[PDB]
Amino acid sequence: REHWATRLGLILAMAGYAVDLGNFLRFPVQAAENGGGAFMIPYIIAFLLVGIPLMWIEWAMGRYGGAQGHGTTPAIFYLLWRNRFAKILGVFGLWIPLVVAIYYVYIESWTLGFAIKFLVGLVPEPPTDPDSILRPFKEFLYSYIGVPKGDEPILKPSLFAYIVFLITMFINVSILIRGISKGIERFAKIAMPTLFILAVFLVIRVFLLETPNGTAADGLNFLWTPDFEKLKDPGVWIAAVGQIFFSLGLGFGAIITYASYVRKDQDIVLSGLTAATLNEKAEVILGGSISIPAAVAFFGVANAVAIAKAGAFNLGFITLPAIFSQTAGGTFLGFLWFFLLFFAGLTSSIAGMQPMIAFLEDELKLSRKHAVLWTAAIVFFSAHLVMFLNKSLDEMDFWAGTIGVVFFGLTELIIFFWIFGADKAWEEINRGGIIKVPRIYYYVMRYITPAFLAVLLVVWAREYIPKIMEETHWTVWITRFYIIGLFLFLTFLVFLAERRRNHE
Ligand SMILES: CCCCCCCCO[C@@H]1O[C@H](CO)[C@@H](O)[C@H](O)[C@H]1O
Ligand SMILES: CCCCCCCCO[C@@H]1O[C@H](CO)[C@@H](O)[C@H](O)[C@H]1O
Ligand SMILES: O[C@]1(c2ccc(Cl)cc2)c2ccccc2C2=NCCN21
Ligand code: NA
Ligand code: NA
Repeated sequence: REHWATRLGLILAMAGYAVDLGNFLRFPVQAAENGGGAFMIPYIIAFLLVGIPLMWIEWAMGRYGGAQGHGTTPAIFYLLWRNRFAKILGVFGLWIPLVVAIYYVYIESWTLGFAIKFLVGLVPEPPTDPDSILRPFKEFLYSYIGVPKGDEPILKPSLFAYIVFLITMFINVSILIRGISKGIERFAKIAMPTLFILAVFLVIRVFLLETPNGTAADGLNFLWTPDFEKLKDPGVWIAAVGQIFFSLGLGFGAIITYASYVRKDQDIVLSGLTAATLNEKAEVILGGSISIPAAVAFFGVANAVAIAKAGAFNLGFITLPAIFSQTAGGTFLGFLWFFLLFFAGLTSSIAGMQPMIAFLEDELKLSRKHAVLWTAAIVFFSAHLVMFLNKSLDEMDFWAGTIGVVFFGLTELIIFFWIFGADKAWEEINRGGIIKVPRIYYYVMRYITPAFLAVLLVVWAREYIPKIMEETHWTVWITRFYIIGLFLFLTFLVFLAERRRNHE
């Protein structure tokens, strides 16, 4: 079995997985909308009661499975729980990262695409008033994706958008086809420092921004001034547990697969703790210091609330580019911003395709070359649904990327800590540990952690599921049809895997 070469590479690959577009866009907007500095109260709590416990569990499950030659959840769930229904539930840990990969690599390609257009100067140059600057960039983005100009839910990506998508797939395959240590690990050691340098340079330049409408301090102010009155709102605590769960990328099946390349007795308690921390530092220090302070510096604290309400996507793909076109050296600034996001995306997409590659390798005994190429093929082909059908992206992100991961997160806890056995699980987590998990966490993992996840799931099921089902366009059935098929197809592969094993 392949293994991580160095402890540092392992930590950087894992941190690379967690640190994504969300760190620099989603988190700052969530924080501004949910109590500013006060949001750190339920955020740290969520990190301690949900994020850290579950992450350790996923590392343990991954390492446990890897020792027996299995890096994915159909095989691993079966090992923790010998039942046919365990295998079926395990398919989700293969299906979720696959579906997310199907739209996420495309989004990732947008940033590479924007980075190049900025570098070579193929971007709008307004002219005045805020809308006079924002609109040409709104239009730039819309022409790239091919946002529908009519009533048809049809997208028309530019040739440039399409070729960059091809290039992006090529880069992913390039890394993945070289394997865990010589490919993913080697790349983490380059991308993670590069990421840090870009962010630090941006944080510095943002902190020097001064306009007639405000400064970076005004931005940092608005973001971090606490609003403790929002702590009463249940949705703020849900937001925190939600934010933590998603920032760490728990429930995607990715962490388990990566951990399966950790050796049987190699530490996971400290390594895991360090990786989660890197994500957090990247999130609150760097992520919170770039996008919101820059936006508020240019548009003024008066529009801060409006900016936060406009969302993470608009901030990163419309608002900030517009600001860069109005600032000195903003052309090279825009390149750095989108290059930064691209590496943030790239370190995450490789991790998210690895479970499929691992499954093809571990269970169907494919060579790495074939496993990577076929995985790329399924992802490349399927992505045409995301590129051409409007709102397809949102549908996949809801079922797989939102509802799915929380359900799968809860499923992992129960199978490992309740079915497999809390005591067997506890020893599994601490074995080889440079540090030992604090004894209090034995109760957290068994009762508190699943309780939190259950509450989150129910609130979200009650809140969002009725809306998506009753108020959406008929074309959503196209996306549902396709991803349900993917689940059927994966089930078949799991079926073929167990049959091959019975023969040999
Ligand atoms: C943290 C960054 C997350 C990236 C969010 C990507 C969501 C963009 O998604 C797309 O945006 C287009 C522009 O409005 C819309 O026309 C499409 O309906 C939508 O699918
Ligand atoms: C059924 C699979 C067909 C997938 C078609 C993908 C290629 C079509 O591509 C289309 O044509 C233009 C150039 O070709 C580009 O502007 C865009 O990529 C796209 O709109
Ligand atoms: O960027 C992701 C991610 C997860 C899986 C893949 Cl295949 C690609 C990207 C992501 C997407 C959507 C919601 C949450 C998350 C996430 N958490 C860490 C990495 N990561
Ligand atoms: Na993150
Ligand atoms: Na990443």
